[PDB]
Amino acid sequence: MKTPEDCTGLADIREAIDRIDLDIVQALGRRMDYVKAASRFAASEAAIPAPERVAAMLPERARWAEENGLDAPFVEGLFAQIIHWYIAEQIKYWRQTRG
Amino acid sequence: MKTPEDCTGLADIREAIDRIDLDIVQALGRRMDYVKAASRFAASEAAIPAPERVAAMLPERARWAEENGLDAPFVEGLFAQIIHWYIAEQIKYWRQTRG
Ligand SMILES: O=C(O)c1ccccc1O
Ligand SMILES: O=C(O)c1ccccc1O
Repeated sequence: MKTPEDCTGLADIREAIDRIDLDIVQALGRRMDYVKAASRFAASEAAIPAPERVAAMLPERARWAEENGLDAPFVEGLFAQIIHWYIAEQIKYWRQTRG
Repeated sequence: MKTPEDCTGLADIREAIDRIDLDIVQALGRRMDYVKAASRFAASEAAIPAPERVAAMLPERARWAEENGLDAPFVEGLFAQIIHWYIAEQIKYWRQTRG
């Protein structure tokens, strides 16, 4: 596993990107564990989507993007897609655990 | 950060989720370092998009999604977007520096 500067061709590059992508999938895997646990602190299925939390989360992620060398809008939009899939998945977990 | 099981409320849940989302953002920042470095292994900009690489990457991330208990099409849908963002970022960096 080589740093960007030590990479001598695309195989080296793609070895590190595959690893990074797997970390992202693994992190998303762990995120679902916390999103499912979040369902226990929801009094109803309507209490889950929590729009104020989403709206405040998103500019928070956009800033982190900038602090990491990335244009914000795309990263904000990416997290918008992530958060909504997890919301729907939480409702699905709430429905099967609470009816 | 507590374990999913030890979280008392939404405050503990959100602490963990913020940490994982930041982990993802940082992973994306490092991924950019590698994508930018990859421009020096392309003779022309035409070589950059490399559709053959995209086609192989996709089902591999789908497979990883399943191995981590996530919807394959969803995660596969996220990467299709990520990858095309970085291709477009790569080309810009390429023109900028002329690799
Ligand atoms: O997954 C999230 O971050 C989330 C945010 C707000 C409401 C429900 C959720 O699952
Ligand atoms: O970012 C990627 O994974 C990528 C993949 C194929 C071609 C160019 C790229 O930037």
